[PDB]
Amino acid sequence: HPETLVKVKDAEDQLGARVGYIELDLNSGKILESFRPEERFPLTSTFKVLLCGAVLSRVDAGQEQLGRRIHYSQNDLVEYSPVTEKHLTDGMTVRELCSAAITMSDNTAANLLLTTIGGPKELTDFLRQIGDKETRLDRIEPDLNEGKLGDLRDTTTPKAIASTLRKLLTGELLTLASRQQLIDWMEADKVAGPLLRSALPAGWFIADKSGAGERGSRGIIAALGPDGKPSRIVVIYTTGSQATMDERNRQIAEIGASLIKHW
Ligand SMILES: [Cl-]
Ligand SMILES: [Cl-]
Ligand SMILES: [Cl-]
Ligand SMILES: [Cl-]
Ligand SMILES: [Cl-]
Ligand SMILES: [Mg+2]
Ligand SMILES: [Mg+2]
Ligand SMILES: [Mg+2]
Ligand SMILES: [Mg+2]
Repeated sequence: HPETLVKVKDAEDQLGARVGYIELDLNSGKILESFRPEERFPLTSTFKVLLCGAVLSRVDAGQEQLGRRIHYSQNDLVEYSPVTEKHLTDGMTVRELCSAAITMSDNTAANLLLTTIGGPKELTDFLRQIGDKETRLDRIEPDLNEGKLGDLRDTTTPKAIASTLRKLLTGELLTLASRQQLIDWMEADKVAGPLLRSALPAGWFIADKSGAGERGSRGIIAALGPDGKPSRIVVIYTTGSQATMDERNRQIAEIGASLIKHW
């Protein structure tokens, strides 16, 4: 809706940074609204949904087991690993790692899951195979959050990842059990949801994954809608701002508020 565009613009002005935005109709994939939809932005932790989609694809193919136990060590622990730092001695199952990676944004969990699939190049190969010609993962956590000027590594476009999320959450790319598991992880309550959950009406569904990185990178991908069912995909990215984190979050939240008001 045009009013959302005005709010995207206002976010660019307040943040001193580009903002990319797309809304899709979930059933048809039709583009309902867009701003900078084909420009590149860092994925940051929004990639963790794509990662878990690749894991679940392997589960469906009999190449992985959700119950397989992954053992790791102290040196594997990187910053912002609130779940994995509690399981050095006992390990975590693949299922537990995907829950941590998505709901808690656990960085080491994502790195371990990347090992399970064979690394960033294998994620990127999966994405290419499902028809995403843009998204690329090059590095693991935390270095993928760098947000360096002029660096194409670890980027997507709003348009690409919106279509990829639609492929993962609907249709037959994943089995029903795996689709539902991915949605369950994305819907699970989290500690703080400033970007959209904070705008979402009661009784609406949201399955979301946020991201935050260096150099102003911030983003969210989501399927949301009224009446306990998703009906749209929304993707919002920004990078480059040096405004406070609170200001970044507020500006993106106001985009969400507008989307909901003018739904
Ligand atoms: Cl545009
Ligand atoms: Cl564009
Ligand atoms: Cl730089
Ligand atoms: Cl959030
Ligand atoms: Cl700050
Ligand atoms: Mg200003
Ligand atoms: Mg060990
Ligand atoms: Mg191309
Ligand atoms: Mg809740």
